[PDB]
Amino acid sequence: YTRVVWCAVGPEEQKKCQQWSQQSGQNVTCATASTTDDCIVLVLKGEADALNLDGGYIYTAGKCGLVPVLAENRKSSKHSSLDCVLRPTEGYLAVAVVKKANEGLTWNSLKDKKSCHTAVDRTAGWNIPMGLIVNQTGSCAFDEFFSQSCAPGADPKSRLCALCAGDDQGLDKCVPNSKEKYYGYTGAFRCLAEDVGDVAFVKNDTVWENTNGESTADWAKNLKREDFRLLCLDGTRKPVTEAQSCHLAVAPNHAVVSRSDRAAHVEQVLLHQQALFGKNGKNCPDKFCLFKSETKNLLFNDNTECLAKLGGRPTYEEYLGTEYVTAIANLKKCSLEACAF
Ligand SMILES: *[C@@H]1O[C@H](CO)[C@@H](O[C@@H]2O[C@H](CO)[C@@H](O[C@H]3O[C@H](CO)[C@@H](O[C@@H]4O[C@H](CO)[C@@H](O)[C@H](O)[C@@H]4O)[C@H](O)[C@@H]3O)[C@H](O)[C@H]2NC(C)=O)[C@H](O)[C@H]1NC(C)=O
Ligand SMILES: *[C@@H]1O[C@H](CO)[C@@H](O[C@@H]2O[C@H](CO)[C@@H](O[C@@H]3O[C@H](CO)[C@@H](O)[C@H](O)[C@@H]3O)[C@H](O)[C@H]2NC(C)=O)[C@H](O)[C@H]1NC(C)=O
Ligand SMILES: *[C@@H]1O[C@H](CO)[C@@H](O)[C@H](O)[C@H]1NC(C)=O
Ligand SMILES: CC(=O)Nc1ccc(O)cc1
Ligand SMILES: [Fe+3]
Ligand SMILES: [Zn+2]
Ligand SMILES: [Zn+2]
Repeated sequence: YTRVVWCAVGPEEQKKCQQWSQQSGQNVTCATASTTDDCIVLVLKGEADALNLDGGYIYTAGKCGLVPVLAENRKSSKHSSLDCVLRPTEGYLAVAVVKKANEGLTWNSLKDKKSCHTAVDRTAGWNIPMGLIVNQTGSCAFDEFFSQSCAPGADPKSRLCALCAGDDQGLDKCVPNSKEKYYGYTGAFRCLAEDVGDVAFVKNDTVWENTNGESTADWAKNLKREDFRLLCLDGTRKPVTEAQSCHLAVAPNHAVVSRSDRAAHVEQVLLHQQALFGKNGKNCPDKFCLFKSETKNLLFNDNTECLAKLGGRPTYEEYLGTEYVTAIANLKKCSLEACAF
């Protein structure tokens, strides 16, 4: 009851959950699956209680009757006086990033280039940019737009998985979990930085956290913000400082989801868990920090200040917004009330 089973996606999230489990006195416990979808099925079955999902997955989960419980809240400084847990969520910016040196690459010349995506079905990495691209070409053949990609979760023998590298020994190529080298926000940005792809579809924060010494990871130590450009929809290129005027969309924050009938209890445990291991928590940075994992974004994004309560006890459609929800429905016509599982 006052015991929550968290669902970890892959081995590194499993290991981070184990630590949290150990530290919480097993007030929190762990289940592991190989993909986010499998984790969603565990929650549906009642074998896991919760996990923190990107908005594209919140849409999947929502059709299956899962609900948003609490949202990631970022360190942005309006609503000055208001406590993090009560502060409204601001959303993040979906951007398309390229190298400066790749001159004359703009939004209007992306066809046949090489792309890096966080994973199939994700907001900044997939739903937004592909939604736009299908919209613009009036075609559903989005698997033939780019010449090669790393899009975790696509068919390992498609050109959408050609740029993916798998793990330390080349296994698990293109799995939508952190064993894939180029998975997630930092994986997709690394794919661009290493010059495997021509463009990466990530969020604004990813560029900042992995350049100018902010990272220290070996592939990122020498990366410089000036060496990157954002692609705007008007066909221009701007410095990464112009994200407010050069983005593809504003995305709803990642949120914790649970089965409706478990929402209340998952909420109370987690609010208590962040008091202990959150940003200014009793036991962070002393014993354990929930929101840290050295730019790996394990379980939660590394930039999370706190998990915030959601205004208007919203449904999943209200949490995602009509704008975004219609964008997804239209894109999914290419592959009605439903639930995939
Ligand atoms: C696009 O994304 C980036 C990354 O999230 C946004 O840039 C961030 O803006 C924040 C304000 O909204 C900055 O907040 C504070 O960060 C720290 C807090 O201690 C302050 O000093 C920092 O010290 C740490 C050392 O650990 C460094 O990481 C920082 O470089 C900095 O020196 C800082 O003065 C500030 O009060 C945050 O620094 C900043 N992130 C970075 C890495 O520069 C950006 O706003 C966003 N833009 C849009 C359009 O949304
Ligand atoms: C790709 O193109 C599709 C088809 O045009 C886009 O879908 C459309 O998106 C707009 C923008 O939100 C919707 O407009 C809304 O119309 C409803 C009326 O049903 C109204 O209540 C709102 O005030 C708003 O004007 C529109 O409904 C929707 N069209 C439909 C029904 O399919 C889609 O947004 C495009 N994809 C991307 C990523 O932009
Ligand atoms: C877990 O058990 C109870 C229930 O909330 C609580 O009082 C206790 O502080 C928790 N312990 C930890 C370490 O989370
Ligand atoms: C469209 C949109 O983001 N709506 C929304 C976001 C957060 C929330 O707590 C309630 C509603
Ligand atoms: Fe996301
Ligand atoms: Zn905008
Ligand atoms: Zn409502």
